[PDB]
Amino acid sequence: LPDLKIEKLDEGVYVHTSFEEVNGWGVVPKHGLVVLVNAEAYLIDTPFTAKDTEKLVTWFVERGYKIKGSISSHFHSDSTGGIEWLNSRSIPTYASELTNELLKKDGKVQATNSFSGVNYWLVKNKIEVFYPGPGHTPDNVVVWLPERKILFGGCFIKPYGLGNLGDANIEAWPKSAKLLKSKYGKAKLVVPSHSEVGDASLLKLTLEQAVKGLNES
Ligand SMILES: O=C(O)c1cccc(N2CCC(O)CC2)c1C(=O)O
Ligand SMILES: [Zn+2]
Ligand SMILES: [Zn+2]
Repeated sequence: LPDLKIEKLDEGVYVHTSFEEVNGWGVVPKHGLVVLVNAEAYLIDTPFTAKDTEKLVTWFVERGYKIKGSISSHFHSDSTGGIEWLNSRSIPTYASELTNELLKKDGKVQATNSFSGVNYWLVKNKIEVFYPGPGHTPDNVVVWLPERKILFGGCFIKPYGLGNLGDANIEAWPKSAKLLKSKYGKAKLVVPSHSEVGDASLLKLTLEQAVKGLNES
């Protein structure tokens, strides 16, 4: 397995990339973010595992940053894998109410703090959370960074294929993807979980793939 990767994407914004072999998928890359505010750091999705979450946190703490919190974009373990270890270290963990419920049903440890509704501020005017409706999973949310115009789409952004449909709502995904295109068309950078960073076009491509996936069912 390739090592945890951490790259500067923009000023105060980093992409972390972790890797896990998944049956019927091979080695799966997973992108998340670290967002820097003053001398504080926010995890946008945890890596797959506690070890890599520890590795990631250590890298930033070692640079003089405090980890103020982590937000998980959906319940799957490529977003939540690290919640246990963070909780154990009293670092505040965030996820939607839906996400927390699905983690519970799945017999997984939940995030300490939750939220619900359409729009949520994790940090006022710096880190916004938006729930477009079901798609890749019932609970998938996106994270918007206003200053830099960066959107983390998580596993909802699927420009070339929908990927793992095990917990997908193919019926709702096109509608959800339309609402996401309307609101965030002004994004400079769009960060998918499982493919590379693109511009606002990735929103359109996601919509087409959702529509195409529905037609096929
Ligand atoms: O979103 C995907 O397309 C995807 C691809 C490969 C592995 C995945 N998961 C990794 C985490 C594991 O808990 C379930 C599958 C996913 C996903 O559904 O997020
Ligand atoms: Zn997923
Ligand atoms: Zn995923």
